[PDB]
Amino acid sequence: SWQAYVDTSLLGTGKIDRAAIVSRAGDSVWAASAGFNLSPQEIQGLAAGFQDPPSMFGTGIILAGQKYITIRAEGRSIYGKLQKEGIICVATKLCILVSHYPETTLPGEAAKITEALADYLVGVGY
Repeated sequence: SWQAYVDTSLLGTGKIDRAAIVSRAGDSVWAASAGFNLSPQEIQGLAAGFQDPPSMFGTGIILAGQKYITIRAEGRSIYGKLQKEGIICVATKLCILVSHYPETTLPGEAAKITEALADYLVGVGY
């Protein structure tokens, strides 16, 4: 199930404290952790971001009512920071993985985990 990807594969690592999985088309949310509510408008915004990554630097990344400062934006990867926490968004063929990390995990760690899960899902065909 998609929820198992959130709970077991991302939260279960101890490095990512909130997560969601959403449609690449920005039409729906397939799975999400407790409290981490992404609105239709937010997922539509994030989905549009992957289609024009440089634009994300001007807008920032708005998810769960929070605006993060964009530090990376390319066709597959949109990363942000807010103080010592941050957010890693990675697009697959059919979805976008969204991972939040706390101050205690290296940004490289959350990125590596989330990018790897994305690569897995691409290899599987998603």
